Amino acid sequence: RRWFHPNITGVEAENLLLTRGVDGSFLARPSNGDFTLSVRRNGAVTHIKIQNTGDYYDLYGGEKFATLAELVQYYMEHQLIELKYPLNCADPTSERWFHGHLSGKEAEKLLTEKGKHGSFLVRESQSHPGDFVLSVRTGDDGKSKVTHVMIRCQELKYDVGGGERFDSLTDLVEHYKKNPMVETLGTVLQLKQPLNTTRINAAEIESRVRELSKQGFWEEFETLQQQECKLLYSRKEGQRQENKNKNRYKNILPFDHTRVVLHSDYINANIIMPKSYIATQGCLQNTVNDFWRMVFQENSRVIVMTTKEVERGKSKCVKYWPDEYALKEYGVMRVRNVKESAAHDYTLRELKLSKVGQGNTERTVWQYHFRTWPDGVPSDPGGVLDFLEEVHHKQESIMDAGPVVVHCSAGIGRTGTFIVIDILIDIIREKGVDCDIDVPKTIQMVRSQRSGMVQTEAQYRFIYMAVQHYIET
Ligand SMILES: C[C@@H]1OCC2(CCN(c3nn4ccc(-c5cccc(Cl)c5Cl)c4c(=O)n3C)CC2)[C@H]1N
Repeated sequence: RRWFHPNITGVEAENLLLTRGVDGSFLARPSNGDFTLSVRRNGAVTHIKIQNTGDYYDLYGGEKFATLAELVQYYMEHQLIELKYPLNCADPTSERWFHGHLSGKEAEKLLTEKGKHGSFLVRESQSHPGDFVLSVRTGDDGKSKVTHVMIRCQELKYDVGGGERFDSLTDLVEHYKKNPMVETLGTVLQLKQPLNTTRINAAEIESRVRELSKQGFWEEFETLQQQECKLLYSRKEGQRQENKNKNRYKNILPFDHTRVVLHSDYINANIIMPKSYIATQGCLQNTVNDFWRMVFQENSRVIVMTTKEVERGKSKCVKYWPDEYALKEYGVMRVRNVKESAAHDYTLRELKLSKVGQGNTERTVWQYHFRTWPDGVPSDPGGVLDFLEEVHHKQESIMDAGPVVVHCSAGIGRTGTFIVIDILIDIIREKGVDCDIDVPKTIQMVRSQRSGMVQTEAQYRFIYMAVQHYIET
């Protein structure tokens, strides 16, 4: 994902494409959640705007995508003008192993307290300015050790004192991950995993929120984004001709290996397993019956709607339930709206779902429709937390209840935010504040089951704020 330049300006982008790029070279850069796709063509540099308010990436005049990597992969194969040569960035800021300003004793303390065999980091050198240090832990009292390797910078190239000279710290790390250094007496300096400094004890959430607010939220979030290229899983079923009109957006698709299979078998939906979840899109008129088939088949008893039916005049979640006290059939599924109850932040609809001709199949489905999410993110997490707390208790009170359905819009943004908050709060509810939480890792685990779960930095920070607020109360 080297084609994304985090700290690049617009003038710097045009200069990079014109001096170190050729026609068809491209890069992406932040703006502000506005983004810019700068492409070189016919000796010129055209700029294309990409907007993400929290639901999806919207390319001006293009299509809508779940991740910039999926956007770039799409146009490097299909419709825009020409994306041929990604211009790679040498900035290590977004790497999981780069820590820039970091003391050598603090780095030894980190690797000792939180590291394992093969855990490593790269930092700016304590003494010799402009150089870097690669600190790596190895071993299984005295059974393990921390080894430091000086990384010199000479003529914009990097080396470990001998051998190849690398154009960037990343090339050096990748090289020495595949060909690890061997010490004199046999010790192999294997670079297995970056040091996990994002996993924190739950009681220390407020301290970390203070550090990240000094921002640090941005640096951690774009480090999470840099790894999305590892989540380009297969999405073939949602591209077949018969399933194109079942997707709200043609290029926001469910991963084949986690999608819900209807027993046609397609719906834009994925099972999220950390209580499990079904993350899906807002209904279309032609998928309402498939939605209810899914709810019935998976034995789901709770539904979370993340958006209003309409926001800013645009349909975000098509109505798929009957009016209060009414009864309606959706294909072979029959649904009665038994009762609606109005809270401040949401509406609760008690629905009874059954298959036609089989009254024995009847079950109650509790529909929780959140309605006070702004047209960015909420400034107070209390409403969302109280909402999820009630949702969790309803789910826990129903024996053998299936996965919780969370949906609306494209089903990746607010949907991923609610689900990740619910996963994290679930750990603290059962195990108290004396437990480990890891917000980036939890999101990456969920993004490997549906594309682009959690869309924006504002949602990423809101997840932290929600977890902090829950732990305080
Ligand atoms: C400003 C410095 O540069 C960035 C910086 C590097 C260290 N760091 C960090 N950020 N981060 C974001 C997501 C993930 C992640 C975790 C588990 C699995 C996967 Cl797949 C991922 Cl992507 C990680 C991660 O592991 N670390 C260690 C904090 C931010 C700063 N020191």
